[PDB]
Amino acid sequence: SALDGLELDYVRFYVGSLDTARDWLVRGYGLGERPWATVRSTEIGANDIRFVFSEPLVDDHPGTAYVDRHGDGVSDIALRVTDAKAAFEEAVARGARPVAGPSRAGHVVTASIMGFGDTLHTFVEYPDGPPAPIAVNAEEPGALLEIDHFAVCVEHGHLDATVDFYRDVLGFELIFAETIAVGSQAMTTKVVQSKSGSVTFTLIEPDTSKDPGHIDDFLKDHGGAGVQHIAFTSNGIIEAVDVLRDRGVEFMGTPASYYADLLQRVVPEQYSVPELRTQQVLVDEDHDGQLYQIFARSVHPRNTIFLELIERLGARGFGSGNITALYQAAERQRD
Ligand SMILES: [Cl-]
Ligand SMILES: [Cl-]
Ligand SMILES: [Fe+3]
Repeated sequence: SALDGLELDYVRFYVGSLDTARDWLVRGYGLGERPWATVRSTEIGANDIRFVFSEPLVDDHPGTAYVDRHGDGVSDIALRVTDAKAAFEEAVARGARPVAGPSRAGHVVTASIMGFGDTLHTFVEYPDGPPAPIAVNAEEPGALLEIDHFAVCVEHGHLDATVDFYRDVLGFELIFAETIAVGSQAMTTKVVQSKSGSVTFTLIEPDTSKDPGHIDDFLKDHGGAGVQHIAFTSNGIIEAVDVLRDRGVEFMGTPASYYADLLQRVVPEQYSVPELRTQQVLVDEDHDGQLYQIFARSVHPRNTIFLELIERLGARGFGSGNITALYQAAERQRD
């Protein structure tokens, strides 16, 4: 019940240097910045996007154990609740494994449980509402408005246990389920979403009966399950990719063949094929509308986590055509 209304809050990274995040998102993507003797932290984001980047200042800190194992990565996906203690006690009664019991600081009551791999979920309760946006330009074309979802690579044979956790413990709903096969490789994608609709996790499981792919590379190079990419809803995906490209952001490629045969599959209503081809944006549709997605290259030293831009017209979930296309694009840039 305290869990029923949970909303996506901040995404905490552990990083070796706060300036790697600054150079990446602030200087590259144009996000704003808003900055315990064991951790140095800064906040980066805009509108509804809120990242906390923390670099440990001592070896005896969880962030040092993280960066050693994974490098820079997502270590905690915080969930805003109206009551952090009540949400904690309910989730633990449901099976959740506690990481930190409820404690109050100044403007937050927090309680952390474990999530996929070694990534935490902190329940966070604010006294007067969530912090204000770091920067605001929601009405600007190409603006990055919110985090639409997260992609999570899981070890083979751990997908259904991950799904059961978020559904049984956290009450998420299953909104997508398909096994994707491309060439001699295959995967299983199951997307779970909070009843509030703001917390969406696409769970990806490699198919070990096939040949290995970039899913298998991530799991091996990251060091287990973790966030593969983070998707930013964009106030117009053609303009968001255009501006980012002018700032030095490199995106994954999609051959011209994709756009030559596109109108026999879908007729994009918002954009033209030349626009889509130029920016390398992928389009799909379902019963309610169309969906546009694109992946940015990973700038991570291990080539693991990367970023996605998405714009929804009527499409409220995920399409199998974009999922298949987005796999190929990621498979072409790394494995
Ligand atoms: Cl709250
Ligand atoms: Cl990256
Ligand atoms: Fe995605």
